[PDB]
Amino acid sequence: STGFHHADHVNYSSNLNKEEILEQLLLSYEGLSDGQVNWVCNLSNASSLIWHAYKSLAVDINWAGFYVTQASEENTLILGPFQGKVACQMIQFGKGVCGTAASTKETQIVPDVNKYPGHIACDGETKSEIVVPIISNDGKTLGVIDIDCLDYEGFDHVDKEFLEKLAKLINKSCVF
Amino acid sequence: SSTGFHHADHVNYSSNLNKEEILEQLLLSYEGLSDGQVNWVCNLSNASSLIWHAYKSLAVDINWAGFYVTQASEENTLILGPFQGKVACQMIQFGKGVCGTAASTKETQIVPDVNKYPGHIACDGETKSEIVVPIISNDGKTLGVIDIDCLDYEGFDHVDKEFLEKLAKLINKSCVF
Ligand SMILES: [Br-]
Ligand SMILES: [Br-]
Ligand SMILES: [Br-]
Ligand SMILES: [Br-]
Ligand SMILES: [Br-]
Ligand SMILES: [Br-]
Ligand SMILES: [Br-]
Ligand SMILES: [Br-]
Ligand SMILES: [Br-]
Repeated sequence: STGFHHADHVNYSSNLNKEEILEQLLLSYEGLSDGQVNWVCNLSNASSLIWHAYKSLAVDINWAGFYVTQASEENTLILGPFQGKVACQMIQFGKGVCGTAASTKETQIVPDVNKYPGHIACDGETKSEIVVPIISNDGKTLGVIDIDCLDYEGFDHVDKEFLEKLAKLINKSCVF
Repeated sequence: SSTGFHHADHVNYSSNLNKEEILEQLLLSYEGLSDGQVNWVCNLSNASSLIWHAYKSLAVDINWAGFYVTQASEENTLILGPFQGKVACQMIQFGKGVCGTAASTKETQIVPDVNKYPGHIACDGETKSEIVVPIISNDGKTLGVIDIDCLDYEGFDHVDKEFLEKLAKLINKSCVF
């Protein structure tokens, strides 16, 4: 018996710094997703990792989750696992921060969503947001990683760098 | 013409509402949130958030609220689905643990002390009590389970079972697994 439980992956002392917490998160995601390619499973645990990591970082986040490119027709993002309050069910590519990340295949960092044309708010209290797209081997958008913050300008290049790595791990470990 | 509401508002209500009001409001929110699509991931993800916040406001110290769904490839195995809480076990075999037994017996399991539960599979070592409600198909088979963990012993009772079994039926009719 290791003495550990799955839940233990989300322990981060206030004494750890940001680089460490995020490094541990990637490693935990790797350990937890090694066993199955089931994307719901891996993304669900992934959302918890992200949520808890950010709560430990003292970034006041209110949502941490994923939308996945709908299996049906013309690219639409459909709500996937998340930690946080009830969210919008579907987003068309090109619409809002998530839809913009999906059409551009690029990371979006929004310092104030009320000054962002076309913003699609799922939580009225969200002030800033970061969206990182999950790209497949053939370079198509598979879904996005989306984090909201209750304060303006909550995210920067460090979050983008970490999230982009996590998106790579996700594509290599999940089957959509 | 903005309604002035946001999706998140389904989980924004006073904790001064009594339990029957809160649970009845949850069933109504799930219905309105799931009307537009049969996608089960979307529907169970918002569901997990509804359940989590309802119990937080009822002042039950829960640590997990979520779902497991029967693996398509194998109808005797549960695969981790959407949830609110800490990282959890990825797969559970029918007949094993509280979740696996709710699935094999097709009966709600209300557990006051998880460590007195033979074969308990702890995803969170701090879980002390738990309730698992199986989601049943028209065909009468287990589609998955609704799973809630609590940090204190004796956190659940049959009113929870009654409302969660209604929710499970709404999930079956609203989702395509
Ligand atoms: Br849209
Ligand atoms: Br504007
Ligand atoms: Br694409
Ligand atoms: Br990759
Ligand atoms: Br209210
Ligand atoms: Br009651
Ligand atoms: Br098992
Ligand atoms: Br009681
Ligand atoms: Br009902």
